[PDB]
Amino acid sequence: FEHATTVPNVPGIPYKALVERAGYAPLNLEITVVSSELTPSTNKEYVTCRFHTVIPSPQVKCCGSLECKASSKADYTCRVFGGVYPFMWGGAQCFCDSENTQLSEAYVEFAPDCTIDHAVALKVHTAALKVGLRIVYGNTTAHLDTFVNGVTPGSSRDLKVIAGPISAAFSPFDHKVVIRKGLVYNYDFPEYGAMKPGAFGDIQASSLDATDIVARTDIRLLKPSVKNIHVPYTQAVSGYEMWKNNSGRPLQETAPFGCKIEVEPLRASNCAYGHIPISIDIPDAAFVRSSESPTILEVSCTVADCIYSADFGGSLTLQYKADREGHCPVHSHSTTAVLKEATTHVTAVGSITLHFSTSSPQANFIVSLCGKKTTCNAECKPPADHIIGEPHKVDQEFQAAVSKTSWNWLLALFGGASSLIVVGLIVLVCSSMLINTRR
Amino acid sequence: FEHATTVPNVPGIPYKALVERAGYAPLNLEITVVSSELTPSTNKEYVTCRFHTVIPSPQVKCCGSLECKASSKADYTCRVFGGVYPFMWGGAQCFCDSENTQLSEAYVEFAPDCTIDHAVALKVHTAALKVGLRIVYGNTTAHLDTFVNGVTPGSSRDLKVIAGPISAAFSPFDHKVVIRKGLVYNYDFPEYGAMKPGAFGDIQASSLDATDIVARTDIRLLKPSVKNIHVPYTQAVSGYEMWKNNSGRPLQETAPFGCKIEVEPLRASNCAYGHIPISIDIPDAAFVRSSESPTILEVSCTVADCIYSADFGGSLTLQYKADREGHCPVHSHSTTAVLKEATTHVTAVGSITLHFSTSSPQANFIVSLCGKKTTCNAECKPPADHIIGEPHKVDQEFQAAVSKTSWNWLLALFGGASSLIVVGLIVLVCSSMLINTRR
Repeated sequence: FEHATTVPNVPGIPYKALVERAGYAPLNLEITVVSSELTPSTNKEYVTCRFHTVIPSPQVKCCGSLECKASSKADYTCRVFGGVYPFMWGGAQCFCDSENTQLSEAYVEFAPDCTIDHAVALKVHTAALKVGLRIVYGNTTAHLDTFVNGVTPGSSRDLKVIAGPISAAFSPFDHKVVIRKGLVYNYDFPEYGAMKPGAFGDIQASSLDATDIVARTDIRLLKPSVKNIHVPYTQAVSGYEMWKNNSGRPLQETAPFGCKIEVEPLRASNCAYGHIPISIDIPDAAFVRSSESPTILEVSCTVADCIYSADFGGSLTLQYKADREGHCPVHSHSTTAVLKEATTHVTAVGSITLHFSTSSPQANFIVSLCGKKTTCNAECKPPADHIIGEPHKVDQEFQAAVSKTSWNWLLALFGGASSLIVVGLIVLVCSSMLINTRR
Repeated sequence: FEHATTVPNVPGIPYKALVERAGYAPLNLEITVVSSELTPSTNKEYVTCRFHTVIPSPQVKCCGSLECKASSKADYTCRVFGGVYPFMWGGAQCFCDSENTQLSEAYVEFAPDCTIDHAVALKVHTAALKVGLRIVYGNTTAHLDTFVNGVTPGSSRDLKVIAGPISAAFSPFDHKVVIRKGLVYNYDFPEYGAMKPGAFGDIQASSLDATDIVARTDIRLLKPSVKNIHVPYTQAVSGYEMWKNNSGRPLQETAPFGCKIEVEPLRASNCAYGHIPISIDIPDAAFVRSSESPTILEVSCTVADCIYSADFGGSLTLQYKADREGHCPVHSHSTTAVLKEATTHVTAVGSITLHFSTSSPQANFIVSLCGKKTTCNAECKPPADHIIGEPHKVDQEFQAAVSKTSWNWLLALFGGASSLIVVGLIVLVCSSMLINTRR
């Protein structure tokens, strides 16, 4: 027996259903999304951090002439200066003081502490949703993990479940993401090679230990002026530090739909949105024919005080006549009414107290016990409490929250105009026909 | 001095231009796409190969009953059977002829040869193009590698180039790709976990040696039926072999635009399509004032026999009168004409014979020598050969790819009708005027 439902993607909130086989007793089913993991596919564009600007020791030709040779270091910069005549401790490191060419060399690398403090740039793609699910049918329960795509099945030893696709796809991540010490930022970054001094990614590499480090930090050498040997230079501030100062709040604190952004691997956990269509192939052994479970004769519903709060703020009683002691499942067949309990011991003759939650000001919902139904009609007051730390267990339906008094008044006011226009038309027709007869 | 051009993305075919700063002599710029690789953003989803069906040794509880457990191994399959009464070599392996419960266990792993003979399933997205470009300006030639996106720059010691964005976006790879031994296939494969037995991807894993292998080979065990011990079983045929047999042609032999597909990393080299905009800031040292380069007093053009084709089949002669001996650049500003030479020696007065190629039936193209123009008009016949092993160096237009004789005939036959209609309107107006005046 294959049963298909549309379970709301709301972790921690059970969904109750009643499989109603044609020739067998109905069986209870409860569906609990224990966990969900929306994980995208990531590729490491590069890793950036506070660059260490390393300046190799300057070299001086005595009074000959040096030349700048091209290298492959990150933002390699080299310059030639004329007569310098450097001083160290005696004060003359070079003879022939004129034409005293000096070479100034500088480049950048990764700082020693970058092994931990570093930002990884990623491009995220279409994200697949995986849900951990607990299903309990009748007396037997099972745990499983499935992929929400509509093709990937889940198998638990008798149970075959097909989940998905999601009704409305959503990915909190933009096209491009940055990861720093577990903090996620949806901040666009320059592409590989497209580097900008003073901005994020002002030093890029494929790995911390990778030797193909590429840098463009806008470093320029300056002519030395003091007698003592030293190479001056100027350089733009670390754009990584600038981004860190102006990083903004991480995605953990601004991801919509209230869900935890985790790393290693990048993913979003317990993240409620839309619905999942799930089809379960219940094993035939679970069912039992209606001749075994007692079938009640007649049942009546008396609704107690009801409040359409976010919790089980309603109660009712079911008075039943039956043939034998049993364990009937109890269900609510309305979309704006849920029940705390799914099954109950049932005697031959008696009554049972039940609890329920709703969201409309009116209750007009169908309860059912060992298959057979009964309407319950009631008026519910607004909830006394303003705020609860518990999510709403149902959703108010389109124009189903209109109370009986409001319905009566609105229908009366519209029907007044409707009656007025029809009597106007019949009066007009009567006058026209009267004139035609007496014309 | 920034000069912007639209270089056609065609490897091996030079693009020639003339930069004309107002107060300085013109300079010749040859721009040659030596190499160009388009690499997409890639991420490994899983690998697959022909499963090795590993079937552990059976166990018999010799006078009792066992229970099958559960494990996380790839496609863990286990079954329990009743009395078996197995034989080894002697004639007996259990007493208790009844109640000889047996356990059959089986699963799948990667075959030892899968370390090389395996397929990798990838998901690709928008691809950035990288161009290796040789630029010759004046008397200086330089080589560069850059990303054609309009922001990523390139620099060669005085040259400063910004290329992109590509005019037309194109990637020869569909959203899902497969790689096997360097052969690239544009195949749609099952998603991670969306595993169908008997087809490609029947086994998946994130790495060859990973222990978290997921597998679904549709393995079903049978009750042993012979006296001797064994574990009968049937299994779906390896879908990897089925895809190998029905792999079709690889993407190397189907990629359009003649794009050579290479692996490690996956990319397409020498992929000619569209045009790339390039802005080059030429160093000020190359330019020279007009007073130094010999300005030519005048020029006359005489075009010899020509055929519009890909090769340099057309020829012309320039009679030049000048004042000093120099090295003028020669250019064609027409879109449908290119020159073999870009810099030619010039004397006080003389003749120079040049070669050129075009694509129009008639050459109506303007040549320029040290900035001074000449509208070369000619009449090119269709070529002799049908097929050349050399690409066309000029695009085919519509406003110019029509013979002047056909232009004249078409215009005459279309203007005859216009003349007829205007004389018709004139005679109608004359008749109206005559009947109005004479009424």
